[PDB]
Amino acid sequence: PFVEDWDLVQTLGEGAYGEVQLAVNRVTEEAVAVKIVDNIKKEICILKMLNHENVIKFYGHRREGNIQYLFMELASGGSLFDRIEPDIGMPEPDAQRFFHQLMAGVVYLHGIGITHRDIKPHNLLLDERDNLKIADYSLATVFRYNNRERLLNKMCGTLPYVAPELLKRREFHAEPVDVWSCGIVLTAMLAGELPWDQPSDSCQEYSDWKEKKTYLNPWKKIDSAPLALLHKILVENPSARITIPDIKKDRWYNKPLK
Ligand SMILES: CC(C)n1cc(-c2cc(-c3ccc(CN4CCOCC4)cc3)cnc2N)nn1
Repeated sequence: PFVEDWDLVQTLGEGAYGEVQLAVNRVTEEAVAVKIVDNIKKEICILKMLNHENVIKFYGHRREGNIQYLFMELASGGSLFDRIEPDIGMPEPDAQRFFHQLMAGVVYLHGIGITHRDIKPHNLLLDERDNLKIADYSLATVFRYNNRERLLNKMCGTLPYVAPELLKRREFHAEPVDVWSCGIVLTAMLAGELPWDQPSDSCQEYSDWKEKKTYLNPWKKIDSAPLALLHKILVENPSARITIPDIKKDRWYNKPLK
């Protein structure tokens, strides 16, 4: 349980992509996280680009035979997932703060031409001051390079978080897909429940939303101001969907909260 100066003291995450260990340096006592895996070339390359307070820092990597070691910022708060009370959510002001921090993260990624592709509470970690960090770049990819956008075609992510275009279109724009998933995260924070299994015309809950039946759950647990924002985010047509610059002008986004 040791790689060079570091001891691998306990497990933080398991199986998802290899496993995540708490790494404590026996000399310096500094603690980091280490992702251990038995594609990784791409992930490492994207990881080396990331420099922002709401993105997980990459420290470096060591290959030791079969096993790759990715040293990363430790987020000792654990995940957003664990702060969401099932069926309840969390207090609206804590949700708003996390949403602000999530948008700052996403703007940053998009600005360097990176799309995360699997935004959800498991991948949103918290430092010891409750600062949000976007983690896990194993599905991340370049969508803008030398100022030219490339459309995506791989279907990936997590179904309850994916945008509907990803199930219907041969190719689609990256940015509105990440925006959509941020809106399902906002729903989850505010209601402690996901609104649908997947955003397909065969999913009854998704049909209900498109028919504006917001007297059903989870929408009826959400105040009208954040709900008005969720109406602009979870819009089926990605070219009509709100963009982040416009999210930042929204009334609830700018509402002062406890
Ligand atoms: C997304 C993937 C899962 N991952 C996780 C991490 C990561 C995870 C943690 C972390 C994970 C869990 C806890 C607390 N637990 C113990 C395991 O029972 C769930 C709660 C605390 C920190 C800290 N720092 C990271 N950098 N980095 N990448």
